[PDB]
Amino acid sequence: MNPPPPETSNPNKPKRQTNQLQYLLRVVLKTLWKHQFAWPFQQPVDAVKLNLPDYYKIIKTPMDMGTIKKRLENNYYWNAQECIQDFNTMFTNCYIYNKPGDDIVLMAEALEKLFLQKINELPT
Ligand SMILES: O=[N+]([O-])c1ccc(O)c2ncccc12
Repeated sequence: MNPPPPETSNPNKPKRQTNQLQYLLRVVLKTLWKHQFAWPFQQPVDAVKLNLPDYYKIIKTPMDMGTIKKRLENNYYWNAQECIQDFNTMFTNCYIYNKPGDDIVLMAEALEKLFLQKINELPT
């Protein structure tokens, strides 16, 4: 059984649009999305389909770029640091569940390095 996916809207949560959050969607996310290694991270981990019934026994704060993208489109975040923390949760979950050198980890590491390149300079 997969858990419910993380929320992409929350009426009790204050919304905001900043230049930096616009940039995270238009430039950072949408460029990472097109990377050849992006596909495992474009939706919540489907532990059933992948026959990983221990995934959500280990990973208790799941995150994926599909959730992040919908959050950005919904202005779910208050600032860019909130969105960047979601990215870092997604990368860290992959390194927690997997082992150095695994094909999936090499993919995550490729994206994380590109992610770090892209957020080195945010608009003002
Ligand atoms: O294919 N996947 O979606 C996937 C995503 C993230 C992960 O940490 C995975 N680990 C093992 C197998 C598939 C994984």
